[PDB]
Amino acid sequence: GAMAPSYRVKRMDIAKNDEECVVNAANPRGLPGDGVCKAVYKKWPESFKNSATPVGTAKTVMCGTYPVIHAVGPNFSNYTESEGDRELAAAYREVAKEVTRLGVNSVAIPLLSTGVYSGGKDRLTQSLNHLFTAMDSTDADVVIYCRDKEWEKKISEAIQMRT
Ligand SMILES: [Cl-]
Ligand SMILES: [Cl-]
Ligand SMILES: [Cl-]
Repeated sequence: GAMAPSYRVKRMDIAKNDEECVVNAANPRGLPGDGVCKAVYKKWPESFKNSATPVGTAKTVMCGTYPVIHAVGPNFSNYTESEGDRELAAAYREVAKEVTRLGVNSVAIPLLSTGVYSGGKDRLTQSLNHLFTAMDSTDADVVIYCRDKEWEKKISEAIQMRT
């Protein structure tokens, strides 16, 4: 476990993370994809061997000894708001199980379903709150990765408001 488990946010490419494992914002088919998924494919391509897994699940594949947790959020283009919200919660719960099983002291994590799976809506708060519900019972240091300057400020504010 971490000595004083924390949340932090950084605005940079998650493929350059300083944590003991990474969460990929994967597609269900284990394809290279776009955005976070394509950065993860370039950095850890070996982790895409048999990485396909259903929506609402996470599947870990090692790249050497470095764990890549492939977490499949719902595409809100296809899911109803109700069923998508349930699957997005479930994906983060499966991430927390994997992080616990691996015994890591730190994890790098993107906001699932906030990019091309957002169905054209701002889901910062929805996705971050499901991240917190799952990860609050874990003792890993959690480092959230984002790319937008305004999102960095809002995630930082949300972390600080609980402390
Ligand atoms: Cl960067
Ligand atoms: Cl996405
Ligand atoms: Cl972002």
